[PDB]
Amino acid sequence: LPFLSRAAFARITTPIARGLLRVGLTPDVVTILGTTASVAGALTLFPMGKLFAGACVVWFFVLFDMLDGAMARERGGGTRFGAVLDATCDRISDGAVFCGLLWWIAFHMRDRPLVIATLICLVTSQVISYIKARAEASGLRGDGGFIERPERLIIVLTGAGVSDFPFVPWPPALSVGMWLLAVASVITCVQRLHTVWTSPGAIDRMA
Amino acid sequence: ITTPIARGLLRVGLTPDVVTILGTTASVAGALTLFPMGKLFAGACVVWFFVLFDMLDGAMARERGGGTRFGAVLDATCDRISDGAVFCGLLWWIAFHMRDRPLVIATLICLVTSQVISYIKARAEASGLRGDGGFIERPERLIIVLTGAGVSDFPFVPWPPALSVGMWLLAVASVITCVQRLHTVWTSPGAIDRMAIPGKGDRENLYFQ
Ligand SMILES: CCCCCCCC/C=C\CCCCCCCC(=O)OC[C@H](O)CO
Ligand SMILES: CCCCCCCC/C=C\CCCCCCCC(=O)OC[C@H](O)CO
Ligand SMILES: CCCCCCCC/C=C\CCCCCCCC(=O)OC[C@H](O)CO
Ligand SMILES: CCCCCCCCCCCCCCCCCCCC
Ligand SMILES: CCCCCCCCCCCCCCCCCCCC
Ligand SMILES: [Mn+2]
Ligand SMILES: [Mn+2]
Ligand SMILES: [Mn+2]
Ligand SMILES: [Mn+2]
Ligand SMILES: [Mn+2]
Ligand SMILES: [Mn+2]
Ligand SMILES: [Mn+2]
Repeated sequence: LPFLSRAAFARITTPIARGLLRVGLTPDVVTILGTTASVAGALTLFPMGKLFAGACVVWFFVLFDMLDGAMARERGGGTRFGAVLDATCDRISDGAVFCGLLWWIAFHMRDRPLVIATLICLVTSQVISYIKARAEASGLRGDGGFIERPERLIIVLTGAGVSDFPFVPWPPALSVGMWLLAVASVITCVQRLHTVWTSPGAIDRMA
Repeated sequence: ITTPIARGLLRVGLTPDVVTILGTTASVAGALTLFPMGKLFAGACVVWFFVLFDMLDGAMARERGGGTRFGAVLDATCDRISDGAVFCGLLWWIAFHMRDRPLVIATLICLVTSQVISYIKARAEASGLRGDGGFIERPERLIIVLTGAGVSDFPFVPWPPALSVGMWLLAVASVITCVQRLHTVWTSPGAIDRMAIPGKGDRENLYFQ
């Protein structure tokens, strides 16, 4: 496995989770703390141009995201509230990532098309997840997309981080990552709506 | 009022879902063309017009013997996109043509919370819980932001501060609403019943609530 991957991190979530339980933390409190730290990092570092440090901080709390489930597993189970909270917190965290980067791009760069791309990523990031939740609320399916949420985050965070990379930065990488993610995200939206359409019971007329 | 319009659109060969998509595309085009140019009154009228137009898909579905679950999901998703475009369009004017960086922050809070408020409800329902209620739903959201924007640019007698009053009011009310709806999730029947967490992945050790 890649050394910074979630699959790698899953090899040490059990001792971490046991430690956090021992200290009296719960899964849901950990979800909130990690989300708050992630938002703080994105909204502090990105608007300052510290894109490599921000990307590292955000990626850490993508890994940290995995602790609430590991903790709940050690405690005998999770809850539906915990699942809703995790998902909701992920929406907020993603929103802060794009808002932080947006602040840097809008006010400290000269790339207005890139602002547009960042806004597309921001809105599609929410909508991609909304389609799936809203579909399931109606008893339909709404997943889909060639590229999953963690990998979508990898695209933009890699672009940001390389653009600000220590010693040997490649500034174009931020724009490359954002436009690639914008295109991928728009497509993912259409693909997910197609999954809704092909779900059992999706097009029966009622009432 | 709606029935004759709906029947006419059905005779054209339009369906509820096509009307949803068209109304949303027009609303998005209005917000993203008129708000970035500072035509906030015109943009607000265009957006409100297509809000009223979004009610026609339901009137049409009635005339057709009923709507579909897919149509409901599509309509709700389109509503998110339309709300996104409203705040993006205004953001562009505020960010690049005003000197009010705090207002940019308020606008971004509105942008994100407009999505998250709806998301909490849908995601709660996807788990058999509830996430409804709260101060800000879409009608209150649009009234506040579009009234502030329209008044700020009103013909003859504008009141420029209205844009900022509306955005800050909506920002604060929308954060509160997110907290309210998550409490509603928590109090929902079954929300904290313990559930077995099966491992996901090829190794069945990826654990998620
Ligand atoms: C020197 C250490 C950094 C070297 C690496 C380039 C750094 C790019 C900049 C910031 C990292 C933010 C993104 C980190 C993404 C890692 C994603 C990954 O490892 O892939 C596994 C994933 O869980 C499934 O694909
Ligand atoms: C024209 C002034 C309108 C300002 C409306 C603020 C109050 C609105 C009501 C409740 C929100 C209270 C929270 C206020 C937090 C905002 C503080 C701020 O920074 O105000 C700067 C403003 O953008 C300058 O137009
Ligand atoms: C309860 C859920 C709500 C949580 C929603 C949070 C998501 C982030 C949204 C808006 C903040 C975006 C702020 C962008 C960063 C601004 C940094 C900055 O430099 O501020 C400039 C200063 O005001 C100079 O006047
Ligand atoms: C002068 C330039 C004006 C730019 C206006 C701001 C552009 C914001 C771009 C994001 C638009 C938000 C709506 C996204 C629509 C995505 C549709 C998803 C497909 C289902
Ligand atoms: C520097 C910016 C810091 C912003 C903090 C962002 C906070 C994100 C986490 C929000 C999580 C919502 C928690 C509310 C839970 C409500 C449950 C009540 C029922 C008991
Ligand atoms: Mn988690
Ligand atoms: Mn998560
Ligand atoms: Mn998830
Ligand atoms: Mn996910
Ligand atoms: Mn409608
Ligand atoms: Mn609608
Ligand atoms: Mn509602």
